[PDB]
Amino acid sequence: DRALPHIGDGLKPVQRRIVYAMSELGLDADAKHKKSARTVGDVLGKFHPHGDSACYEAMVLMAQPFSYRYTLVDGQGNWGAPDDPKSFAAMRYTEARLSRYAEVLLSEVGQGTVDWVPNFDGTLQEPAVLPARLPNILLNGTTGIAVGMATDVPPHNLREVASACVRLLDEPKATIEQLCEHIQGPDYPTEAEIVTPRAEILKMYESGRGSIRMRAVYRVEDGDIVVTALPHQVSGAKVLEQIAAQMQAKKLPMVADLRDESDHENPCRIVIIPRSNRVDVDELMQHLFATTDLESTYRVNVNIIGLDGRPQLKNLRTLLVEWLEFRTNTVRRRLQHRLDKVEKRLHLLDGLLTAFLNLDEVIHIIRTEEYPKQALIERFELTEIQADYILETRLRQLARLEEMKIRGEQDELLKEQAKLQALLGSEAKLRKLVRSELIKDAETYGDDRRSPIVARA
Amino acid sequence: DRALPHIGDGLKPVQRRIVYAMSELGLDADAKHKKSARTVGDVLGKFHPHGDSACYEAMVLMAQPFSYRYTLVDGQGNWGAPDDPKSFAAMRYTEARLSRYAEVLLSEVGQGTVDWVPNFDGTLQEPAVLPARLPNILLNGTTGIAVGMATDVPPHNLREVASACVRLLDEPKATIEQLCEHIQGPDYPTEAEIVTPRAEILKMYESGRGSIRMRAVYRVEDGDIVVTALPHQVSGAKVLEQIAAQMQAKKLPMVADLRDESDHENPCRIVIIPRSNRVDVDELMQHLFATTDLESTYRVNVNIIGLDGRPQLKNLRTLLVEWLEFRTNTVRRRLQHRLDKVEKRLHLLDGLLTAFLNLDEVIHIIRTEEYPKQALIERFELTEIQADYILETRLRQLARLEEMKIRGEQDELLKEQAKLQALLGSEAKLRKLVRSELIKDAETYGDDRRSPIVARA
Ligand SMILES: [Cl-]
Ligand SMILES: [Cl-]
Ligand code: NA
Ligand code: NA
Repeated sequence: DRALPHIGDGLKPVQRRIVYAMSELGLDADAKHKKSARTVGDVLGKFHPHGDSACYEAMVLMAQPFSYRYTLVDGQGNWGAPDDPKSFAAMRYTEARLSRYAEVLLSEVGQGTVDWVPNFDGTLQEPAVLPARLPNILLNGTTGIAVGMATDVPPHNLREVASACVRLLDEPKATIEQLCEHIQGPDYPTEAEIVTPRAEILKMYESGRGSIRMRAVYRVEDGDIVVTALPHQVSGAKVLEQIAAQMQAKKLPMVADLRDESDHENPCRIVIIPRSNRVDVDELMQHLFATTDLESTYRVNVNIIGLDGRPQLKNLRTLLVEWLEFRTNTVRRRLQHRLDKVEKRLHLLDGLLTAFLNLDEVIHIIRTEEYPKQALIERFELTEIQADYILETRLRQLARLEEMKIRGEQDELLKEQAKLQALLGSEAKLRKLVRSELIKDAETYGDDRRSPIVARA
Repeated sequence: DRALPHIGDGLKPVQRRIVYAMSELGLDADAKHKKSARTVGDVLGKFHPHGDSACYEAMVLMAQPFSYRYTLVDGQGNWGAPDDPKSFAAMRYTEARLSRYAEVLLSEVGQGTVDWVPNFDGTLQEPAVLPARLPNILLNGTTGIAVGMATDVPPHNLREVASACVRLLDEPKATIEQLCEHIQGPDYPTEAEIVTPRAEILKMYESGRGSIRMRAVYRVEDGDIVVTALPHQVSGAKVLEQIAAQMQAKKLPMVADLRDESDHENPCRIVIIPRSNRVDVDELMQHLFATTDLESTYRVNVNIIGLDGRPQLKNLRTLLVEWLEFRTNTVRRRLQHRLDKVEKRLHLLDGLLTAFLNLDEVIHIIRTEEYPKQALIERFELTEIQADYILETRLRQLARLEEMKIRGEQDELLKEQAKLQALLGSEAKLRKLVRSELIKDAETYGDDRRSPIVARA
């Protein structure tokens, strides 16, 4: 009974339901925050009918910027703090709406891009996989208490991953090293350094399995060592217990005192005070990195669910080539979906035009005929769909009808129709559209690398 | 932090929210059952944002016919059994819709009868008190684990209570004894007998405080004593433990064996097997009634919340006179509400008629005027409301307009308007309407007395 993330949008059922539930409640990034309970209530009633705690815990995690590399929920109130991600207030107090980044997963939902599946009682439908515009699987990875999970995917930089996709679109046979010219490695939500060598980072992407080793970043100010950023999910308080324990065992005669000076706005500020300005700082820290959580490791095992529905230990190339296949399939359905709405709209205008051109008579037929609909159909050779649309027309909407506005919209649609057939008519034109959107989206939603990679940056 | 029932509809906030939530989800008695979770989810998200357990427990209680004298929820699945009302399945399995009786509390909700109050976060509104058509306060009383509660009101027969209301409407000064010519006493959901004397039942209604003593009903078949109905909320299994314990203490040499033969359809069937057909049955049972739960007592303390918002220990007369005041106020607003919709409708027809009588010109003005709305207003002396309604008219709706249908509906409404002004114009005409509805409603939703009162029936 373990959940594995889907390559498509990088989500597990728990997560997918919370976000879908929220976009259905209209809680997008432009909406006003609504009490968390409202969202939990919907998820509980419509999608996962077990409990308020299971759901809300996964939801709080999405709103924590130190848990998710790209948050999916924008939260107001107490949504926990860095050293204890469990100190979140009850759901009756916190308020939530979706993230701006959430748009990456949801903007294309109503455009025939999703495979709908019945919910738990068959009364509503839910998305099987969200139409992600960027590979959230690598961007956010597997977030939360990682010791329980078998599958581990670290987070990545959105812009680096997007550039690697561009590369595959241009050079379909680009090897993994070539993809690593753009993707430096993982990118965690912390200024801490990844010290794994480039050669090992490369093998991890070739294999799908490996290890990442991060290291806290420090500076010196007034002779005191100040750690400004810790490895991912490392408790600053736990680090102090560890150093303090060594002080008790007479292993740190060079350490005088420790102080946790992190405040509201400054999340990490652990001060290690040396016995004197004659203490070798770099020698001390090397020891602390080897003996405390100031240097911690992370597992990698990209065993995820693919488009064929079965799991696979996927290396970076295998994963991105497959994600691009998912993305192009998605964009193809988005265009097909639109083309259908354009063609239904052209059919209505073709009917509406005829009605406008014979409007005097149309209004006469409507006011003086036992069967008005069936009379217009026989007279002006209209389909039933055209006839209904004419009869649904209100008198205020009848006032605004102008022959040129009808032919003007009819022109726009005929050319938008030509554009869509050209895009669906060749793989080459899709590819450029996908490439074009990967680049805009990267500009819109992307950010600078946070965790530096010592082996490169 | 204790909840007291409101005289108006006899509900506490917990209860009121669950039913309102359910009628808002469209789960009335004509709708299809929907998974209990859906309802719990709404209550949790919109009205009481604490938990799935608190809400669902109160909800299960409403669906149990052996807990509520008049159930408010019709449930499918395992909604617990008589000897253990806690053996209900999880909310992801059970299904629920409202009761037929629920109509008594909800049919008048959308008719300006309720005082709306903001919900917990000020985003929606909830009813302060439901517009009950019958005094649910006495009909259902205070249901659930009564040891925790300070306020206790036993259930009553709907038809008996309705007749007492009629009596107060006819004889406003009718004394409590006179009200007791109709209300025999409490009426629990069990065939068991109430053995409290009539004189004490009378003092309890005069006081608002007292005690009810019920007794299990039995018959003899093939020499074995068969208890067919137990006092309210008495566990058949607990009774057997009690008798068995006496057998261990050598107090029942006349008792040979005990058997719980209750099945799916037969809720109570406890067989006490005497040592021989020579055992005095009535002498044995008298002893068991005095020494076991086969005869149990119930407290009464009608300390409820009145229309003035403050609590009061209310005797039967005080309570019913006040409930009738609530009922007439409710019906008065229901009529006022309707009268307003009739008058708005007459205003639209007055405008629609003029438009039909000058339709050739109206359609011309609509097709050839820079400002159509503002032109009709100046031409035919129409209010803005009338003008909008004309312009909203669809072409299919324009085909069905016939001068006689407009004047025909205009006649009906002018006479319905006259009826409503006559009812609101005197207390005497309201009273008869209230009386008339109390009687129909009693016929529709009422049933025979279940718990016989030995002192009378
Ligand atoms: Cl796992
Ligand atoms: Cl109480
Ligand atoms: Na792990
Ligand atoms: Na009590």
